[PDB]
Amino acid sequence: IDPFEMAVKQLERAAQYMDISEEALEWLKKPMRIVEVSVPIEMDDGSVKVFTGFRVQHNWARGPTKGGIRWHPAETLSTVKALATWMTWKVAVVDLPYGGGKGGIIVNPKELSEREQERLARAYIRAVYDVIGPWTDIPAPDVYTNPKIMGWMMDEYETIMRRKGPAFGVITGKPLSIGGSLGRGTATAQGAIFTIREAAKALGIDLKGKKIAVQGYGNAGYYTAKLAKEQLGMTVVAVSDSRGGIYNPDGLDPDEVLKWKREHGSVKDFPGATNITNEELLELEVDVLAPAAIEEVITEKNADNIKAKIVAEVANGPVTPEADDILREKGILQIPDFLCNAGGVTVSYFEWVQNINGYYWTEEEVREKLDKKMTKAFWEVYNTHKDKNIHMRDAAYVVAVSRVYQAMKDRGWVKK
Ligand SMILES: NC(=O)c1ccc[n+]([C@@H]2O[C@H](COP(=O)([O-])OP(=O)(O)OC[C@H]3O[C@@H](n4cnc5c(N)ncnc54)[C@H](OP(=O)(O)O)[C@@H]3O)[C@@H](O)[C@H]2O)c1
Repeated sequence: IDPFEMAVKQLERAAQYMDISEEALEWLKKPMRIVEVSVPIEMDDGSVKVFTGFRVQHNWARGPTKGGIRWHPAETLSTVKALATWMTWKVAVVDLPYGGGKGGIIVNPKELSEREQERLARAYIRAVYDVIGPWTDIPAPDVYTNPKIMGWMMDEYETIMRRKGPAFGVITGKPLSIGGSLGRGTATAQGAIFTIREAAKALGIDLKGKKIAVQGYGNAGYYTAKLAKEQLGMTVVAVSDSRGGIYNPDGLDPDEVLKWKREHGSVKDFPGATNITNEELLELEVDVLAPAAIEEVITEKNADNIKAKIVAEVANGPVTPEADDILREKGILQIPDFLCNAGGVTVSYFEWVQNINGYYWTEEEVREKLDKKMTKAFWEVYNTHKDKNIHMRDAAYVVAVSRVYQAMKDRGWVKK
């Protein structure tokens, strides 16, 4: 439907800037495997309710597919397919031995108890075992899922497999007690910080004391601001939640901001900070802007008023292509949406390697490897940007699709 068709259109506009055969493009349009299963569970009242589960493996040319699991009641097969297609490019732009995967269940978990959630996870694993595995398909954290759900899923997969192989490696995002890896919580934020640092280095901007404006103050936004001020030493001037936002030229420490949000339910009315809306934060003149909220915050209506030199979009496409072009012609170095939030998938890959090899790393080693991976990926995208005279998002799409197409050619899937 709409999401899958929009993803296909994105793939088309990406391909029309690179030399790819038509048959390979057609192969990339259609995902390899779609698995729609019935997930039966018994509720606390004793009645048996069955939900609809989707597992979409878009491609596995580069390696075993990787993909998050979303227990959203509005999840659709088209949405899962589009998300798997996006995951393919997200894992390809970072040079991981992964294909694109995605999972979901049509269910609202707000009405499910802990026992019901455990039963749902266990039954979903029982249903999708034959099309997943450590070397076939790796489920991952996503919207409305917490690491305890993945703990239950890994337990069920280990029970079914009879512990023949590396069960811990079947899924990622597991609790640190069993097969977990450090830096999982700050993964996306740390990747965003590394991308911002690389963008500043490319532009020659020294970030000591510079200005960062972050829209959306979830866990990802708070970690982004905190790690920015810690490593990059930048001055946070404005942070906003889903309700409102605050502004302070002096500098905001995210610790007390998160404390205020936890106490009063929002970051509004911060001591010494002027209360402003999302639009004022977006239009605020800063050195770098980071949208970490619900997607489609920057559109062609409000693109010409953006003044930040670097835009790092953490969310899944919060800036429209028209706004992308407007920012590009304004001399603003943007960051692709799937490139910025690729820290989470990179750290999930790290955890998968830790589980597969049976050796677990420390915070420092994971951070250094993530730094290297993000630096290399961003530099590759920037080199493609400079050479092809195209957009950052288009450059990342070209890199990802070129890698996937080369993998398909090497496997013999496509002869041209
Ligand atoms: N996405 C992720 O990967 C992620 C994110 C955060 C944490 N974690 C992991 O999970 C652990 C933290 O636990 P959690 O995030 O699963 O949440 P949790 O500790 O399971 O939260 C307990 C639940 O009870 C409610 N609650 C909490 N305090 C309460 C109080 N004082 N009075 C009444 N109700 C209360 C909350 O409802 P409300 O939700 O309505 O407040 C919450 O959903 C951490 O160790 C971390 O590693 C993972």
